[PDB]
Amino acid sequence: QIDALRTLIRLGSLHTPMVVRTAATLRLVDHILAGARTVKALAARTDTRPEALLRLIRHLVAIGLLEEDAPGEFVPTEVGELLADDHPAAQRAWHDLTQAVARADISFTRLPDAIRTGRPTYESIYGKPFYEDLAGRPDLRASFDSLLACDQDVAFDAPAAAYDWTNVRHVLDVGGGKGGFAAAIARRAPHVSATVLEMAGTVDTARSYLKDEGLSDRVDVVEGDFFEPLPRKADAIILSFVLLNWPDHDAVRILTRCAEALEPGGRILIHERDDLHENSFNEQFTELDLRMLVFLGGALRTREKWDGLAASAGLVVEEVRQLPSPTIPYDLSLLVLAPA
Amino acid sequence: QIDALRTLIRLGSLHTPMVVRTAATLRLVDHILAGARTVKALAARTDTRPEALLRLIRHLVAIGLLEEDAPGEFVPTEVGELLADDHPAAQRAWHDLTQAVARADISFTRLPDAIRTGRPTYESIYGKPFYEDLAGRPDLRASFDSLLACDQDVAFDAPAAAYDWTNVRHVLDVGGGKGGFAAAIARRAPHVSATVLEMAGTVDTARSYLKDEGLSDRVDVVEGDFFEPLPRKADAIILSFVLLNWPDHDAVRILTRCAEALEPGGRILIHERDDLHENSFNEQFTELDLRMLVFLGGALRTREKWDGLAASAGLVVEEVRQLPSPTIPYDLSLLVLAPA
Ligand SMILES: CC[C@@]1(O)C[C@H](O[C@H]2C[C@H](N(C)C)[C@H](O)[C@H](C)O2)c2c(O)c3c(c(O)c2[C@H]1C(=O)OC)C(=O)c1cccc(OC)c1C3=O
Ligand SMILES: CC[C@@]1(O)C[C@H](O[C@H]2C[C@H](N(C)C)[C@H](O)[C@H](C)O2)c2c(O)c3c(c(O)c2[C@H]1C(=O)OC)C(=O)c1cccc(OC)c1C3=O
Ligand SMILES: Nc1ncnc2c1ncn2[C@@H]1O[C@H](CSCC[C@H](N)C(=O)O)[C@@H](O)[C@H]1O
Ligand SMILES: Nc1ncnc2c1ncn2[C@@H]1O[C@H](CSCC[C@H](N)C(=O)O)[C@@H](O)[C@H]1O
Repeated sequence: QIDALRTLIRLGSLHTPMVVRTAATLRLVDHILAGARTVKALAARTDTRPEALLRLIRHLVAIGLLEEDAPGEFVPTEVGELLADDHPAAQRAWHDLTQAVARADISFTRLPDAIRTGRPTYESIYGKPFYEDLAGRPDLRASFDSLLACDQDVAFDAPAAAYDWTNVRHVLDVGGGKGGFAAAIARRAPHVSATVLEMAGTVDTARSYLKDEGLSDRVDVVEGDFFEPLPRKADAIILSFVLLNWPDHDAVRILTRCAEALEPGGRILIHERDDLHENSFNEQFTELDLRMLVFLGGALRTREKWDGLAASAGLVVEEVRQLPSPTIPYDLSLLVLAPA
Repeated sequence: QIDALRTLIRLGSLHTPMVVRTAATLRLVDHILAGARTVKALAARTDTRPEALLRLIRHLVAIGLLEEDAPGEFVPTEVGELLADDHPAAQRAWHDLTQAVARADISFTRLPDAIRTGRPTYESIYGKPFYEDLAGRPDLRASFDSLLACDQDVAFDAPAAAYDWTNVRHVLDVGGGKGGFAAAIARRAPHVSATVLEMAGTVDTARSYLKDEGLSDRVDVVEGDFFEPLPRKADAIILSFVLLNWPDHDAVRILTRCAEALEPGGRILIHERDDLHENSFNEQFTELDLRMLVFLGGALRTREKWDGLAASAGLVVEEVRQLPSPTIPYDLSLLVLAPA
């Protein structure tokens, strides 16, 4: 009972997540690595009260993010080194309360309302629904876009590699972020052209990324709203981390728009995370699924529920593969859907 | 690489403790033990959306508070069982967001502001400082008092048993809550009289506990302000979980009020969690210490800091006894201070 009780207190504790997040937000690990080892030197770098900073560091040592090397000198463990801003998993940014995702997590403080009503909680804190908030704040939009694309150059290699492109001439990436998926497809399949459809602000950052990668002649970027008719037909339409943002009714409206723009013999590729229901009681499914509830009113769906959504949009799930992230301990799902 | 990343993401996660706290708030484990094992029966008992509730339950399973046995039927594990309302540790009530402490913990969402300023963040969220907020909400005043005295009949036995009451005729328990400590001393040392000094609301609940226990004529309760001169003198003056509510300058003011109210040969007893600084880098010390920062601008003090604080009030630390805790695994100490 002693071990059970401390297991519960730990899982229940709010100060630990918040200590990690403030350390990230304060750039503590970066500052230690640049030579500020002592509490007083870190206090000066972060403009904090030395005694308050010492109390925060005390907890960071307790939970294994920092350790003492010499008297009053602290140093990141291997876990703490992950908060270095140049680390490829970009966990410092992802835990930064000033950036879009960690800021969105304050939504979890009203979790009971979400479970009670099934509605997102984000608006009640920040005054606008998620995407209107990002649109009314271009600096948060930019942050959000860079977080989801922190991984861009490798995150889409695997799903692109899992799909055969022989029967594809044009690709439409609906809600395609900074153009990473489209880029990965282009590099792997020289005969394919692509169009990325996105919202304002994001479109310019997608163009600029594609120009940097030397793919502007092969990948086009267009501003648009994916609830309206899509501007182009395609042999392959990608919905990567889109459908999970939306409740069922809207997710079907999106799938239906995609189905309607499908060229004969076409397919849509859903890239996000699913599970068979019996295998869904795990931390990777729930962590993202609950973010979707509270940020947006969206959801991860089970393999079984995907049969239902697919059918309501005039589609069938042809096959589901699961694929590992190259950056982070997380599996993704690639679902290929065919017209009925 | 893989394991460091997953360790970091777990530690950084806000959704887990909020999931625990809303399960506690919804009385989920109680409803299960009373016969409601399905999401359907639980959603009806808790007035939540079935589909949203299933998603909460899915995470309660992944982190190991619940498991399925029969198809669609859930039961608490060894760890989930601790959220039963009548469990001795009372962890359900301590994680209930309608009760004072878990409500107060939302203050951790602004931990960066607390590290910068050394000041509480509670008022920035709820509109008044901690004790002024309780003073205007009898709802929270009462739940706070019951949380702190959830252990009332045993928590003060050890420290009461640990002090020598032979030369003590009167005891002043400054900020004594419901009067538990005073009662345990009365029982153990029948020759003693005691006075509990407390705030409005708490004074009624202290008299009512002492009357039910039959000790009205041996322990009287006084409404008062321990920053003002204390209403009486005494041979032992108790500060049990008081000084930690206050920054150095206020704690010295209180210690000095106590020193002025001492009779010749009298001692003041501080009942509180402490630690040698070199041993303070542990989860027991930081969890309570950061709560005091963020709720109240208070602090746990180390053994070394206690010497400085006592000296500022014209006192020395004459001895410290270590105390085993008979409810939750959480070491405490009884410090005995005399005039220097
Ligand atoms: C720690 C796990 C994860 O990183 C997983 C996933 O991120 C995946 C896919 C990203 N991508 C391409 C969008 C990126 O490759 C990242 C490294 O892994 C992901 C993730 O994909 C998203 C979020 C995450 O937190 C995460 C992270 C998570 O679940 O932490 C609890 C969002 O918060 C989020 C918020 C609002 C809208 C969103 O949809 C576009 C997302 C979102 O897609
Ligand atoms: C989980 C461990 C603990 O409960 C330990 C401690 O409580 C101790 C002493 C209590 N007592 C004698 C008054 C009681 O017996 C409790 C069961 O254990 C304690 C604790 O003592 C307090 C708090 C805790 O969370 C805890 C707990 C904790 O560290 O959670 C992270 C407060 O939040 C708190 C808030 C505002 C004012 C406060 O003081 C008047 C407290 C406080 O004293
Ligand atoms: N009505 C709408 N029309 C077009 N895009 C929308 C939209 N609502 C949201 N989106 C977009 O869809 C995206 C989801 S997130 C980025 C997903 C990206 N394909 C990736 O996997 O990394 C956002 O970039 C956002 O701009
Ligand atoms: N100005 C003041 N005057 C008298 N009591 C105060 C006070 N400000 C706060 N307090 C109190 O001191 C108590 C701290 S809680 C500790 C209660 C008890 N000694 C125990 O060990 O459980 C609270 O109950 C609160 O009412």
